[PDB]
Amino acid sequence: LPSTALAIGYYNSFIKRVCEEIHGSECVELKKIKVKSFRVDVVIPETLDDNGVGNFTTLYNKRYGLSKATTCTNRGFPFHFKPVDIHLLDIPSTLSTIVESLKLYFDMDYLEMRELENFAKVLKYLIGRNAATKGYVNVLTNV
Amino acid sequence: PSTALAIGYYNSFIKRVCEEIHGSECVELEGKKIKVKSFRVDVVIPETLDDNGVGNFTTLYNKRYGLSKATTCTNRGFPFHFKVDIHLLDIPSTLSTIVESLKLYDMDYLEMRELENFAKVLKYLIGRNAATKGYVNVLTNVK
Amino acid sequence: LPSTALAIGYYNSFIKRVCEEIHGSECVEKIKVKSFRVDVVIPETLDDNGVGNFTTLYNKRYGLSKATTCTNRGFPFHFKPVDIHLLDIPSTLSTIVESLKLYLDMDYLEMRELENFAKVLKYLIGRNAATKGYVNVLTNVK
Amino acid sequence: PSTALAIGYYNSFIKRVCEEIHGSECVEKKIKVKSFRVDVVIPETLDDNGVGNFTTLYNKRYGLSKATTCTNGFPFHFKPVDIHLLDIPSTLSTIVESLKLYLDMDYLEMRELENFAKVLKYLIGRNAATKGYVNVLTNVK
Ligand SMILES: Nc1nc2c(ncn2[C@@H]2O[C@@H]3COP(=O)(O)O[C@H]4[C@@H](O)[C@H](n5cnc6c(N)ncnc65)O[C@@H]4COP(=O)(O)O[C@H]3[C@H]2O)c(=O)[nH]1
Ligand SMILES: Nc1nc2c(ncn2[C@@H]2O[C@@H]3COP(=O)(O)O[C@H]4[C@@H](O)[C@H](n5cnc6c(N)ncnc65)O[C@@H]4COP(=O)(O)O[C@H]3[C@H]2O)c(=O)[nH]1
Repeated sequence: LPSTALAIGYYNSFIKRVCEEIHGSECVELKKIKVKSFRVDVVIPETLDDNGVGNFTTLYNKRYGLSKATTCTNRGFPFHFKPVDIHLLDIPSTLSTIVESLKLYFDMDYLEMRELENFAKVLKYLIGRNAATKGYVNVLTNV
Repeated sequence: PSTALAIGYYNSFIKRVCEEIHGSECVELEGKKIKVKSFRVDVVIPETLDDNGVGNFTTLYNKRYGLSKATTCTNRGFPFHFKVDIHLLDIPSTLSTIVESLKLYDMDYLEMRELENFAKVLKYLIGRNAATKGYVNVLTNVK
Repeated sequence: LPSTALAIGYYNSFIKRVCEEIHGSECVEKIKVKSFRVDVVIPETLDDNGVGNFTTLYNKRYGLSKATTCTNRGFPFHFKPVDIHLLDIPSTLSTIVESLKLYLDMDYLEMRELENFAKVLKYLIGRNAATKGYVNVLTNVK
Repeated sequence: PSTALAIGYYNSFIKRVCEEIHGSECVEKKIKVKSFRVDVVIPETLDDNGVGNFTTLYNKRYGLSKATTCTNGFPFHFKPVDIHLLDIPSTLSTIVESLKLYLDMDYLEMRELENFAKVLKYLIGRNAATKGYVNVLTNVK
C-alpha cells in the first residue's frame, strides 16, 4: 500500500536529519536556545480530514501552545517544541498526502485508519532500526 | 511506490507555493519583498541517484547555478531556490526516499523506473489543475 | 433530493471558511475573540418568497450585530478577550422553495428537505476537525 | 442536484443585483448607471480544490475592480460610464465536493458545468427583469 513509502521518507529525512543534527550540536533557534536532553514524540490523528491536517495542526497548537524553532545551521528544519530539557513533538504534515492518494486509488474511513496504523508500524520499525532513535523517541496513535 | 510520494510532493510543495505566489506576488528574498510579473517552477529530476541519496546532486546543481534561496510571503515558510520575472528551480529531495524504500525492499533499472514514474505523475497532476498549469514544468533527462 | 447539494455548498463554503479563518486569526471587525460557537438557525417552515422576513424578524427579536472576517473575501455575518456566541440563518434555504416550483405535500415536503439539510449539516460537522464541537444546529425553530 | 444549486445562485444573485441596479443606478462613492450587462463566465474544467484558483487567475489577468451595490451589500467584479459587471460564481466549487461525496469523473464535471450553464441561461431568458441585461459565457480559457 502507498503508506509505507510515506513513512520511510518522512522518518529517514526529517527524523534522522533533525536527530543527528541536534545530537551533534545540542542547540535550537527559538534568538538562540540550548538543550540538555531529548524526547521527540510523533503525533498521529485518529482519523484524517477531508482537506489535509493543517486545521488539526493549528488546533493542536492553540490547545497546547507549542513553540517554534529550527535547527542551528550556519538547511533549516522549523519544528514545534514544548541547561534545559526539551520535549519535542510534531504532527507529520505528510499524512495529508495520504487522503489524496485515496482519491486516486464507508470503506474510506476504514481504509484510512488502516493506512494510519500501518504508517505508525513503519515508523516504529524504523525507530527499531537505528540507534540514534532507540529510546529518545516515541509515537502516539488515535489522537 | 514512487507514485504516492510524487502525489504528496506535488500537492504540498507545488500547490502551496503557486497559491501563495499568486495571492501575494511577494517573496522574502533576504527579508525584502520582490515584485512578481511572470514566473514558473522548473522541477528538475536527476537521471540516476546516489547510494547516499540526492544531496550531492542538489549541491552540485546549486553551486553551478548559484541559485539564491528564499521563502515565500510570511503572514509556514516554504524555502526554495531561484534567481521582476523570478526563475524558480527545484530539486525535490523526496526522490531520495525512493532508493531508501528500494533499499528496504536490475536495481538501477528500478530507480530509472521510479524516476520516470515520478515524472509522469507530476506532469499529469500539473496538467489537471489550473493554479499550476502554465506556471510549472518538469525537466527530466537532465545530467 | 436537491437539499444535500445546497447543504454541502453552504457548509463547505460559509462554515468551513469562516471557522478556519477565525481559528487561524482570532479577530473580527476592531474586535478580538477568545472562543467560538456558531449556531446555524433553521426555520421550522419556509415561506412563499424566501426567508428574508424571517431573518429580519429574528434579527429584531435578538438584536444581532454585524461582523466580517479579518481579511487582508469580506464575509458579512451576524453575531451576538470576549467569548462570542455566533448564530446565523442560512439564506440559501430560500432558494429551496424555487427548486420545488421547478421540481413538481408542500408543507410536509418542505419539512422533509429541511430535515435532510439538517442531517447533512450534522454529518459534515462530524466529518471535519476544525468544526468538531465548535458548531451547533437548531432545527424546528419557532 | 446541481440544477437546484444553479437555480438558487440565479435567483439570489442575479435577481437581487438586477433589482438593486435598476432601482438605484448607484454602486460603490456612488457611480452612475446608463447601460450594463453582467457576464457570468463559467470555467470549462474545475480544479480539485474548487474555483478560487481560476477566479484569482482571471481577476489578475483582467484586473477587475471589486465593489458592492448601494446600501441604504453584495460584492461583485467589474471594470459618466457604462458599467460592465462580471462574476465567477463560487458555487461551482460545491459541485465537485458533492460529486466527491455522491460517489468519467471529468466527464461528470462536464455534465454539471453544461447543465449549470443551460439552466442559468434558461432562467435568465424566462424572466423579464433580467432579460437582455445579462449573459452567460461558456467556452472560456
Ligand atoms: N515539522 C517538519 N517536518 C518536516 C520538515 N522537513 C520535512 N518534514 C516532513 O518530512 C516529510 C517528508 O520530507 P521530504 O523532504 O522527504 O519530502 C518533501 C520535500 O521534498 C518537499 N517539501 C515539503 N516542504 C518543503 C520545504 N519547506 N522546503 C523544501 N521542500 C519541501 O515536499 C516533500 C513532501 O512534503 P510533505 O510536507 O508532505 O512531508 C514532509 C514533511 O511532512 C521540517 O523542517 N519540519
Ligand atoms: N452569512 C453569510 N453567508 C454566506 C456568505 N456567502 C455565502 N453564504 C452562504 O453560503 C451559501 C452558499 O454559499 P456559496 O458561495 O457557495 O453560493 C452563493 C454565492 O456563490 C453567490 N453569491 C452571492 N453573492 C455573491 C458575490 N457578492 N460574489 C460572488 N458570488 C456571490 O450566490 C450563491 C448562493 O447564494 P445563497 O445566499 O442563496 O446561499 C449562500 C449563503 O447561504 C456570506 O458572505 N455571509
